[PDB]
Amino acid sequence: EVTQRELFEFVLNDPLLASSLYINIALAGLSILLFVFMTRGLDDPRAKLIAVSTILVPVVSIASYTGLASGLTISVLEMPAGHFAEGSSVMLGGEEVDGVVTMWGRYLTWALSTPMILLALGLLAGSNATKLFTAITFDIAMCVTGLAAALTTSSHLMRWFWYAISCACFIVVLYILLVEWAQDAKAAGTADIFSTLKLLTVVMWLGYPIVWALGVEGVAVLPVGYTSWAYSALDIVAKYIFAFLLLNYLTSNEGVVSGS
Amino acid sequence: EVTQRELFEFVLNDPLLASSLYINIALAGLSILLFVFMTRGLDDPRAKLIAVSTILVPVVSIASYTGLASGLTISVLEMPAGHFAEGSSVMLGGEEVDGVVTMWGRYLTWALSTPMILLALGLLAGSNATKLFTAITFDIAMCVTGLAAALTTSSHLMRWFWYAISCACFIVVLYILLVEWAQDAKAAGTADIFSTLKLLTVVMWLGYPIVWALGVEGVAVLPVGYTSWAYSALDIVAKYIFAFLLLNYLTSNEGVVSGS
Amino acid sequence: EVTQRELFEFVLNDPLLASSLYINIALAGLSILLFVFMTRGLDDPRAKLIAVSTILVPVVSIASYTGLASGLTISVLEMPAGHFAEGSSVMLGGEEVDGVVTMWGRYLTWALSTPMILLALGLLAGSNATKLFTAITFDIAMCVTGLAAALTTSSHLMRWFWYAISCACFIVVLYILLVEWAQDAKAAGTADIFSTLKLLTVVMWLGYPIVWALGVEGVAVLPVGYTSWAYSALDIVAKYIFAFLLLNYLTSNEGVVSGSI
Ligand SMILES: CCCCCCCCCO[C@@H]1O[C@H](CO)[C@@H](O)[C@H](O)[C@H]1O
Ligand SMILES: CCCCCCCCCO[C@@H]1O[C@H](CO)[C@@H](O)[C@H](O)[C@H]1O
Ligand SMILES: CCCCCCCCCO[C@@H]1O[C@H](CO)[C@@H](O)[C@H](O)[C@H]1O
Ligand SMILES: CCCCCCCCCO[C@@H]1O[C@H](CO)[C@@H](O)[C@H](O)[C@H]1O
Ligand SMILES: *C/C=C(C)/C=C/C=C(C)/C=C/C1=C(C)CCCC1(C)C
Ligand SMILES: *C/C=C(C)/C=C/C=C(C)/C=C/C1=C(C)CCCC1(C)C
Ligand SMILES: *C/C=C(C)/C=C/C=C(C)/C=C/C1=C(C)CCCC1(C)C
Repeated sequence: EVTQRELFEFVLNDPLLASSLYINIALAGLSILLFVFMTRGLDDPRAKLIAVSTILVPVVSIASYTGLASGLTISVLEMPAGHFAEGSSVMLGGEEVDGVVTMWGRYLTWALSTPMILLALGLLAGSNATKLFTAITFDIAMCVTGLAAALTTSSHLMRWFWYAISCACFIVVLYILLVEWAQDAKAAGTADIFSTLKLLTVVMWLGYPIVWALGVEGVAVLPVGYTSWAYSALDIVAKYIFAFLLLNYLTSNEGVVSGS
Repeated sequence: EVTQRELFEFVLNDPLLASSLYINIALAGLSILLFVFMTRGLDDPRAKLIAVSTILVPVVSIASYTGLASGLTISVLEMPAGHFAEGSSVMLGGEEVDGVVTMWGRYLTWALSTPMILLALGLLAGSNATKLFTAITFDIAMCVTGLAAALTTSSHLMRWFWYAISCACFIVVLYILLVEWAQDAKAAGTADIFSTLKLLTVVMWLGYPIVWALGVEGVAVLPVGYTSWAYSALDIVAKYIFAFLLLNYLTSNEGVVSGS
Repeated sequence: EVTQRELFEFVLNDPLLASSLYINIALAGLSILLFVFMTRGLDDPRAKLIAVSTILVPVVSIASYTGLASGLTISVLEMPAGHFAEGSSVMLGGEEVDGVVTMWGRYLTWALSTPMILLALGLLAGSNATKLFTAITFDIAMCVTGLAAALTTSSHLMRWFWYAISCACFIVVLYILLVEWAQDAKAAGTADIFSTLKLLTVVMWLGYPIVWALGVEGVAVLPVGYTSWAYSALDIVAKYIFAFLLLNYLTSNEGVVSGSI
């Protein structure tokens, strides 16, 4: 029975963990201010939709990272027989506790933020509703199944079956980004900025399942602290700079996206 | 350790607490039967959409209040060091239990009912998709971060940080109600009814973050039973009477709200 | 003190229970491959929306059934006084545990998939946004209040009160399916197929609250393993075959539903 307080103190006293988390909370807040200021000029409703959708990314990120830092969305789980992190221990409170400190809260960051990124990119590319619906539903399925994998402690094999379903959903999102929206952006007159954001999104997103497989959730070659910093670095690019690049464009081309 | 039945019994056997819960269950139930009856004559689809979104308010309310009354959405939390309610006891059942009875279920009632209130009001004001999206998203963020605040026990200051984040989201919603949709109602031809509903909402909505701060979750000047009734009083106005007013107007201005 | 592993193992070792779960994981997966293959030639965006909504049904189902088989969305609950399943035991890990193995994960399978079934049927019927919004919101309310009913252990009466609220939400869905969309399909040119799929849906959907009342969650004439197969059988028809029938039509009549999103 680990308390939220003990997990909160655990993040603290842990150099890599505390920094990877609190640094994103600060970068998330600064992004919001920068983005709100960068977009005060917008007037086109559609251009503003792309703007707000994008601003929600760091908004979800600051709130979600606070969920982790606070200890609210953190748990200690025991990995099943065969798992490379099975048998691990953690010092919480005044005793050694079996298990791994699991930052499941990240999956909430992803479930709520990724759809916004997709909504922004889809609108930017001039996507019809079918593709937006397809990309977003499967993106959500990808995040939720990823969370289920991280939460499964009954069977090592089951954790990886979850991982495989999540990857299949990932592929659907990738196909829309790489093939469908790439084409739609041409008709939208945003093919250039879309290619840039598209490349950045694909490379960064491909990084998450890699970190998962290598971190404590996977084969654990990366300690709980390094797994967290890997994710945090990826978020900075996939979220904060991605958002800046998109907004930097929008604010100079409000006329191009001003449609229906 | 505390069972659901023990919380269910705690609510009963306590006139204040129970009355603030079972009364809203009955009032909600009656409001549904009344709202459905009231709108049975509607024929326009857009008008019908506003009525259903409004009818969902008391639907979500009766379900959520049942969640609280049954003990399903209630928990016992120990406040952090420095919290005005630290070191409290409850006596769940017949044993003295440390902590405070936390009715976190109210937040779900809010995260699900407020978007419906906003959707109805936005449509009534002739709002475009951009503003509805902005209003609803930040509103949900408001409710979720508010829930996170109540559920945080690791730090006293963390709770207020959540509270601060939620207030920021609250201001975004308020701005759209007061400034944005105020102008939209004009062109939509519902400027006069929106005024009454706008005021009512902004005044009633301001009561929640105030009650929070004064109740057990906040500085704790109001006992658990008084906070409950404070919220229930607010729910009765911001939901039932507010919904009756909106519906009464809608049924009288179906033609106007339909557009063409 | 019941762990996810103990529940995972309880399912395994229980022939009825393991089969009701793993068979659907397999049929859901085969359904997805079959459905993606069937709809490969679609081009119209409205036709494709109907296809994706339908395909999402077995996608949700495979994930959620894995949730159940893994033990992630299963818990042990003790029924309230007067409940026909009160005082039951389950034997987990090694000792006897009071309560009933509660597969609440099924409600998540429902709350996420039923909306897709409705979206697909609504579009097939040429429904306007109002009825679609009304059908989907009350359907979700139906699934959520149902989950609350199963999760309620404090009062036997409260359990059935949640059940009644859920039924009322169900009546809204049924009304839209039987009265509203039945007429819209005529104007959409999809009466024949819609009426068929609507009827198949209504009959199967009616099966769920009946199983709930007869199963371990209700009067318990059906033990845990049997209530599970009752639900798994309903799912096979209401999801996999229903979706297969709907896609069979879609892929031979793209032009009829082509219209515009
Ligand atoms: C309109 C829906 C409102 C639901 C009202 C439910 C109230 C039922 C209370 O029942 C009683 O609860 C006590 C405490 O658990 C038991 O000791 C007692 O034996 C049982 O009879
Ligand atoms: C389609 C989804 C595929 C998942 C199939 C899950 C079945 C794997 C069961 O594994 C076995 O479970 C036993 C009891 O827990 C262990 O004693 C044993 O060592 C382990 O190997
Ligand atoms: C068409 C659906 C009909 C639903 C009928 C539900 C009735 C369930 C009543 O339960 C009983 O209520 C008593 C008084 O509250 C408790 O003392 C007792 O312990 C409890 O078991
Ligand atoms: C649609 C399905 C119909 C729901 C039927 C549920 C009613 C359950 C009745 O149970 C009985 O209630 C008595 C109190 O009233 C208890 O004294 C008795 O021990 C208990 O067995
Ligand atoms: C702000 C967060 C972003 C952009 C997150 C992106 C996350 C993914 C692309 C995650 C994908 C995963 C899989 C495909 C497999 C299983 C594990 C996950 C959840 C890490
Ligand atoms: C039916 C329910 C209604 C109209 C609820 C409204 C709720 C609010 C305006 C809540 C606001 C809050 C904050 C601004 C700060 C933190 C705590 C909350 C959640 C009480
Ligand atoms: C894929 C799943 C399907 C088609 C599920 C359908 C479920 C229902 C129609 C459930 C209805 C219920 C009630 C009306 C009352 C309370 C209990 C439920 C949840 C079983």
